[PDB]
Amino acid sequence: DSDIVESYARAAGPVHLRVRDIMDPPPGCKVVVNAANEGLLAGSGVCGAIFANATPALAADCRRLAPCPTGEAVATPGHGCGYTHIIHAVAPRRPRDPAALEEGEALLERAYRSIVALAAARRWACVACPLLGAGVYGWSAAESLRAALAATRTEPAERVSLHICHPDRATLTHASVLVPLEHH
Ligand SMILES: Nc1ncnc2c1ncn2[C@@H]1O[C@H](COP(=O)(O)OP(=O)(O)OC[C@H]2O[C@@H](O)[C@H](O)[C@@H]2O)[C@@H](O)[C@H]1O
Repeated sequence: DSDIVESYARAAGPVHLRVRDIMDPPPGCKVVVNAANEGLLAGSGVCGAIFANATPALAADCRRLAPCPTGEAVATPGHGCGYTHIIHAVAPRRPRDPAALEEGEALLERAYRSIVALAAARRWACVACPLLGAGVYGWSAAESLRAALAATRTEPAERVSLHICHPDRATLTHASVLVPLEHH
């Protein structure tokens, strides 16, 4: 646990900020989150890395399940990507000029809430998760972390610990300063 920048206490469960590749499972995380699109298609970034390491049956399962509405999440088997299951969660694209912005912050928080409720229903205690929406969907790491730390305030039926993984130390340490700074 030397990769942990900070650990936050939240109703859902502890949220750990971890310097590591999403494809390098944290100890005890058998379930990973895909930062997915509504069509559940392979993309770049985290989605690319998960599909890159999986069988064709994953695309087949997604064909059966698509679309996953923005703000929602849906599970599939992992198909050899290194995890037993994948939670495909769909972040909104960041609205470029409000008021859609405040609407989109709620939808980003909802995506994280949807991950937690899903994991709780499957009795998955730990989940490895990227910073939803912080890649091509335009959010910053701090915006995505702030959303995760808000979403986890909603108490779930069973505790779920989010291990948030990003391979760049500076991105996470920076985000860990900006989150409290907003409230300062
Ligand atoms: N291997 C990786 N491991 C951990 N974090 C990663 C990795 N690759 C990217 N990240 C980071 O995770 C966050 C999410 O970035 P994206 O992967 O681009 O996901 P998102 O912004 O939500 O956009 C989703 C869209 O992009 C496609 O990958 C996906 O199919 C969908 O269309 C960003 O912080 C990104 O830098």
